[PDB]
Amino acid sequence: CLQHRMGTTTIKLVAADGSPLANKEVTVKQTKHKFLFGCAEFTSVPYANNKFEGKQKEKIEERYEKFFDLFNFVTLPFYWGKFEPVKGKPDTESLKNAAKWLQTKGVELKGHPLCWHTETAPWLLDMSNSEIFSTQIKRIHRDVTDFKGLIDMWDVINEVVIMPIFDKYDNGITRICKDMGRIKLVREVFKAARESNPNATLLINDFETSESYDILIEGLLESGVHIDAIGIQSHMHQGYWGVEKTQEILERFSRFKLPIHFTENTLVSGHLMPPEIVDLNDYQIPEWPSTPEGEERQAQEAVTHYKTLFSHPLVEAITWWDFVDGGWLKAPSGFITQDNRVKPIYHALHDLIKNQWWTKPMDLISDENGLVNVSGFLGEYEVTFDGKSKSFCLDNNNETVTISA
Amino acid sequence: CLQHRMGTTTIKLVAADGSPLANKEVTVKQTKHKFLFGCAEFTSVPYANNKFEGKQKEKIEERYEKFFDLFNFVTLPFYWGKFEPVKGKPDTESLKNAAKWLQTKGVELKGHPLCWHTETAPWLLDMSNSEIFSTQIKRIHRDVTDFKGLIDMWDVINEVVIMPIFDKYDNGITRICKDMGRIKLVREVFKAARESNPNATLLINDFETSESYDILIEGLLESGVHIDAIGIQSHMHQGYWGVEKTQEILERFSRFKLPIHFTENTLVSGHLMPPEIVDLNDYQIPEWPSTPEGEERQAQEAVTHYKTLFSHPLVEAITWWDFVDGGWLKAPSGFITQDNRVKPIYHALHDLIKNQWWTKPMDLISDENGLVNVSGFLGEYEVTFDGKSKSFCLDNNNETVTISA
Repeated sequence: CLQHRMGTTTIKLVAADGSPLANKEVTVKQTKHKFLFGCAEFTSVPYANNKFEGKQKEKIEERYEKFFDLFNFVTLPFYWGKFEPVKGKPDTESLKNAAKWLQTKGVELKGHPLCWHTETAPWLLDMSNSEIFSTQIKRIHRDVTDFKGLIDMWDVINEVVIMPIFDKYDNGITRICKDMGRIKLVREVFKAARESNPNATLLINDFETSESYDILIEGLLESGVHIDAIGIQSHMHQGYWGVEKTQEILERFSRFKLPIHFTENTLVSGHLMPPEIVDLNDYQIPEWPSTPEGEERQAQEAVTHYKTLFSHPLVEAITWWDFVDGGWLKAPSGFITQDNRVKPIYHALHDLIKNQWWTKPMDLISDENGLVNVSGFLGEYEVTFDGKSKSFCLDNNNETVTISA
Repeated sequence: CLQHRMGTTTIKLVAADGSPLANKEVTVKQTKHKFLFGCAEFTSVPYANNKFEGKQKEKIEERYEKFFDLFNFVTLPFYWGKFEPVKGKPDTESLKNAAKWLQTKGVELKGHPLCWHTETAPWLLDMSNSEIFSTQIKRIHRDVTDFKGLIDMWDVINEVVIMPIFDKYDNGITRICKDMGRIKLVREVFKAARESNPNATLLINDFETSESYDILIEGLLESGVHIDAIGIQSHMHQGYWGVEKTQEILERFSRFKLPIHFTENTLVSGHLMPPEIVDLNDYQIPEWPSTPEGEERQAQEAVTHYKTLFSHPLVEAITWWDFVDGGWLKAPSGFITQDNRVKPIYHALHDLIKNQWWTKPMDLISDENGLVNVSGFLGEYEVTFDGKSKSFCLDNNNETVTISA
């Protein structure tokens, strides 16, 4: 029942002259998941730009050791307000340094978000709608082009269902979305991003899980917009959804036969957030501590959540939002506390991802033609023999990979 | 403030040879509204097919006198389950007789609904989705063609937001809508209806007033579907919306610059329906009496509702659902009781529509060229002189109408 997450490849071992390494004993092991187990990680920016020193840096590096032993995917911040507070002077270099550092850790990268009404550029409010739109399109061209080859996945536009009717504060993006409409805006931002990076994975993202989001997506697809993956947020501060609700959402959004990314996951290990709060940002409390029984609940619920999503074929990524407690809403939504205590949820998900869902080392022998069949979870593998180690991909297409001296 | 509801025309009075009737004293009066003040009227079917006799018929005719003194628009029933309970044997003649009778009363007609998951054809459940769709399209061709020239306005498809996720019972329309999607289905039913009647007014209708309906409409329009009017239901058994909520809905649906029809209006003159009930059809209570204070509330709320809608330029029709108490849900939702007592709401809306919103007789004299300028509410008028009476339209286009012997 996790067959769709697994595969078989044949590798061929040859000498330099093409002759088979026959009856050769080898060891094969998984080194990476193809499935994207991600986490937002915004500390990478100040870290990779040498903003920390001494024991604060050691404490942060301690957390990175745990982080990279679990995740293979990272969401990076591109909020226009933060990325370009001064018009014409983007923070390109800072995030290049962050992406290049993360790239040496061998994690996939996504940038988030290119277009959003929250934390957008404040100076937009001085421009006409015509100019705002023109500038948003140029922002996309610029940033997608500059990070091509380095960040090739994007949340292009975010929370489009509420975007035009957002009333918490005036912003440029609500203005243009109200002016030209959700569908025209989405079409143009996707067009612009594709123009700048033919190989980019382009997401639309939203927290809205009711029929307004699936109707929007149906309208976009029928109007010629090409979406590479549907992003669904999963901030469950007010209580875990449960399996049944999760599966109703998965089935309904699966009708499009597009990859589904669970883009932003939260379960808290303290008291739940009151259920009547609509916009989560309105819940501003001074302190929100983690509790022991809350940590047990968080761990159990997180396992059930990850299992439910991994079990669904069209799901292709699960991204946790806050790795450390006291992030967004100062919530205990992390796997690690601020004083670097590893919470039960880390042990639970580490066991799930790096043990239960991990193919164990295999001792194999090549046949007369130097062929070795490998079965396991889709991802990256190594074959070892003669003290040499060689990487290969284990994917769906049963094409034989040749490996030489 | 109701300028958009009014206009000016010049009429030219000429003898049979084209020579002007100069300095001719005439009387002009309004005979009809252009604005569609409608009411569903399903009794027309048994009435016009001679199903009533004696004093039941007299009692019904008594109500029709009041009905036609108020309304200029009628919604007729085309529920597929009722219209064609036996496959291949539609109830065409019955509704032809009803429409022809109503036509002699000079009221505009709309048929409702051509495609809907509720009270559809039960025998669809024996067919494949392919056949269901094929048959629904043929139903539309047939009925739109047969009633061309007689019924030229249609609720083509109804409650599309819930249609694919409707789970109260299995039906053929939910099946095909889930299969091919809301947008493809709507496109095809509108295409088919337009093919059968180029001059037809084609509505989509829904009770859903949240952003899921306006997002659906935006998707339809962007996918090339041409909608003549947006239908919004307004069944307020659980309490009048209020002006503020009504106006938020009007503004939001006005962005499409299409006519808006308020297709099904209900306010009750007894106790309100409990607010937590989602599906109104579930509220099946043995008795639901009208009260005096409830009738005062009903009248005042109905005036406020009609005023709010009439004041909004893009609104072009308001249709009450039940003219007589004890109709749908046996609710006191009518203007008249079952023992033919005229309720306050009738007197309130009659005064509003046929007095406050009615241009009073004008005594005018034509100039040397036989020209008479007429101002008033858009609609049909008569000019009278020499004991002769002549109809003309008062509309937006500044066109002089000539009137001869």
